[PDB]
Amino acid sequence: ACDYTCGSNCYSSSDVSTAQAAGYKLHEDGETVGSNSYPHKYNNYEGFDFSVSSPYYEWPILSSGDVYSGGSPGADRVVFNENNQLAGVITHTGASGNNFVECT
Ligand SMILES: [Zn+2]
Repeated sequence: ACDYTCGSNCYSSSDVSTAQAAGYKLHEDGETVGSNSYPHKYNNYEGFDFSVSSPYYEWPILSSGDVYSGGSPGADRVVFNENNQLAGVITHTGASGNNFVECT
C-alpha cells in the first residue's frame, strides 16, 4: 500500500524520510540543485491544513526512489519547515499551472 499517493505515483514513509533528509541538509548548507534551485521557499496560498508552522520549503521527491540531484524534478514535492518537521506531500499533478493539490 502507499503511504502517500500523488496522481499515480506511490510513496512509502521511507521514500518521504529519505527525500526530506536530503532537502533539509541542502537547506542547512545554504545550497540548491537544479535549474529551479531546490529546496526553495513554499508559500501556502492554497491553505493546506499543515499542523507544523512555517517557514516552509519545497523539495522534489522522485517516483523512481532516487534522491533529486538536478535534472527534471517531476511534479511531486515534500514540504518541510525550518525545524526539519514534515509539513506534507503535494503535487502539481491534477492542478492548474503552478498550483498544487495534496497527495492522499
Ligand atoms: Zn519507493
